[PDB]
Amino acid sequence: GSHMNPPPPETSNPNKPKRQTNQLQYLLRVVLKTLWKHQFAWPFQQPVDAVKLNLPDYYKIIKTPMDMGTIKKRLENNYYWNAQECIQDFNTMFTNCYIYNKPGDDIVLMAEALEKLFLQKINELPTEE
Ligand SMILES: COCc1cc(Br)ccn1
Repeated sequence: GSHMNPPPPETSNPNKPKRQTNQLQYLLRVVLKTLWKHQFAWPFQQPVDAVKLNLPDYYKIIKTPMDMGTIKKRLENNYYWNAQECIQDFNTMFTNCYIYNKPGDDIVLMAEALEKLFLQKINELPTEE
């Protein structure tokens, strides 16, 4: 896209170790699946396009961007070594929203709804087998 947006987070790297775990399978089949189809998921299904949204300071403030499109690709392409890495990506996505936006802004209410679902699902993350 635009040269004024950064490249997205890495979703491919042969030098990085990778594994399938039952927890990562749950993150794809249960967690990502549940959040992706939520009424409020759409702003989080791709990187923030700061050019299109006229947010020229976005990537001045948000230096660790993350979105569910990136996470989806990381899960489908087995990028992760463990669940913690993926959980951290979800948390980064939520916290970016809370840092950039005003409390009670629509995008924050949307993020908070997804995070509440997220937490419910992560509380049932299975024991690693
Ligand atoms: C104006 O809101 C900035 C913003 C937009 C999106 Br899409 C996600 C997070 N933060």
